[PDB]
Amino acid sequence: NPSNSNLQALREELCTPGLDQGHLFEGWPETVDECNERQIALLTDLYMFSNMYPGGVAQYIRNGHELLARESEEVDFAALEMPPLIFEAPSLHRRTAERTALENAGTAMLCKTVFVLVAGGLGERLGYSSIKVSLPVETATNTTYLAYYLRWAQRVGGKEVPFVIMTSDDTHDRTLQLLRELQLEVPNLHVLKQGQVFCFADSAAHLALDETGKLLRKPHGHGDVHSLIYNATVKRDVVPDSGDGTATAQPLVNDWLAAGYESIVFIQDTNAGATITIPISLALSAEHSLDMNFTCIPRVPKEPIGLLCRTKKNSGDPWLVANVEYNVFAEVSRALNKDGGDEVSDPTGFSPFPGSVNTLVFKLSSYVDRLRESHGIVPEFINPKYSDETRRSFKKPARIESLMQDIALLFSEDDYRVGGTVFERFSYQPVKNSLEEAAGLVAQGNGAYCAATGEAAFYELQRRRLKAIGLPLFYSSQPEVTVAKDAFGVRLFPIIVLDTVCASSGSLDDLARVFPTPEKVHIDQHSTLIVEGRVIIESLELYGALTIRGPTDSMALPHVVRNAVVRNAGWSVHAILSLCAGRDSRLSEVDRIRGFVLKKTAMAVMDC
Ligand SMILES: O=c1ccn([C@@H]2O[C@H](COP(=O)(O)OP(=O)(O)O[C@H]3O[C@H](CO)[C@@H](O)[C@H](O)[C@H]3O)[C@@H](O)[C@H]2O)c(=O)[nH]1
Repeated sequence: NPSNSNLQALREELCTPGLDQGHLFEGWPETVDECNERQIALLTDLYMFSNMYPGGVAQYIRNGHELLARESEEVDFAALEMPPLIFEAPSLHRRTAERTALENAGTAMLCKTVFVLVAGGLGERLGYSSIKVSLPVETATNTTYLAYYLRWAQRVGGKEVPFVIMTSDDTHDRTLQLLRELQLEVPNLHVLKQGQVFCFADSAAHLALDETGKLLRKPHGHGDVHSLIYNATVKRDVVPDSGDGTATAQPLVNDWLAAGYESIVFIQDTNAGATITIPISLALSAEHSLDMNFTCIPRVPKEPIGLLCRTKKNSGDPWLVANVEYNVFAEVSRALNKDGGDEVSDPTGFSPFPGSVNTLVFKLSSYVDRLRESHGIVPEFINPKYSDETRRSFKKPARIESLMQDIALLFSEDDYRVGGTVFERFSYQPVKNSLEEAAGLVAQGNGAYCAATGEAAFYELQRRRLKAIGLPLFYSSQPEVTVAKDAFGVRLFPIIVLDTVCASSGSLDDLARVFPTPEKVHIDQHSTLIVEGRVIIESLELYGALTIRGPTDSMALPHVVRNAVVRNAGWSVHAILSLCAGRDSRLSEVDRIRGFVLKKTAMAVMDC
């Protein structure tokens, strides 16, 4: 496609005033026909950047200039208030009539929901060299986040549930490898890889080169999903899929709407609470006719999560319900000395506005309308990392970024209802920080949000849900293992893990189908109970570790467990000692990032 004439034209265009990329061509011959392979390759990289970015490298440089201009200024909002449409979600551990009605409504709507997972990000910050969706949700069964999300979606929306995964050059191959290794067969899964974008060596938007004289590339952010969704097409067989000149053959959102789907949900890579959040949010979206629903928790003022606010950036601008990122809100709080009030905004211990968890719930029709109008394009930003305190020198080359929640900026208050649902903080269980960062954050009285806290929170969530339906679990709240040089402790036991065949959607009703007489099931605080397949447990006395396996098919007749008594050594947990020799280390980085290992000393199995 790119001829030598067009490559020379682009080179001349990029050397013009306002673009000033002549440093890319130092010592090069005048003509393209006289240039060698590495130069042709660099011009071709510049030329075909236009395929993945609107307007190509020249428009990328102009946008960079606009964004670095905007970033040099102190951000100001004309008006910043509580969103009009805020709704308080009921407790996930209380089986109230409202909770039952919302869970059942949400579970019904999950049959008509599209799921999107943003998994383009690296997790090297954790000390984990592999992809984040490969992390286990818990080490009792070692179920990956990828498997957890896909199996839950296929359980609530059938085998042919529409599922989208955004990948990157860093995660794509390994994501597909994991799908193969887990032997996960998802007929309507679409894996869309986001393209990296060029970087700016300086504040004048001069394109950066790497160590080998090639154009440095960096992620454009999780805002890439919408455009990736907008340009996505599908083709099957014996179906009316006309190849339009836009692309062959049919737009993917067209196939969704034609199939009868009514909602779309966006989730992130390492937050299991989404399976508890999504159904309630969906029900509340239907009850209050929300076009877009932000999943929110009460925010502590020192928290690396954004805040959902009603905003007007300029005095003439209309009201916009949108997310303000943590850094921007810190800068805004430092300013506005005479903003109106007596004392600092903290009368309850939490930020005035709720914290956005970035589990987004859209009405599919409204989402498609705004996606078609915007082509998936969302407002961009840039946030360079400077070396000196004031000197405008970049420590690392910078890149334009985007946020997938910023699509809310395309939703006018006149035509659309945009709101937020506030859940308990315990429902937000991400794995974002390493053990060192977690110890540092705990020293300041903040949330760890590490692998050990994520696994412990998963076990506690299962225990709280089961107690909500009357399972009499008596256990201590004292930690059983200290991690990160005795900085903080977590507890894991009792461990109770039910698979998607057993627990179905994970609703309280579905859990009550597994324990129809919960007063006759006595699980000791040190016990482990793994349940796989179609199992019903009527009566059980468990002192140790037990795996109950049932039929892998959901509609198969269930294995019923009555009057069972199991006693064995069961499992323990111990911390990873600093004095570990490291030779014959069966200790992987999965063990090392949580700071403990489970000893599976004994385990009973009931099959059939
Ligand atoms: O180019 C990118 C960058 C990120 N991600 C994914 O985006 C998600 C979130 O990235 P992460 O670095 O964990 O979070 P932030 O982008 O820093 O913060 C987001 O998530 C917070 C909740 O964890 C919210 O409070 C913020 O508003 C929201 O921007 C993860 O699943 C990443 O894999 C991509 O897929 N591609």
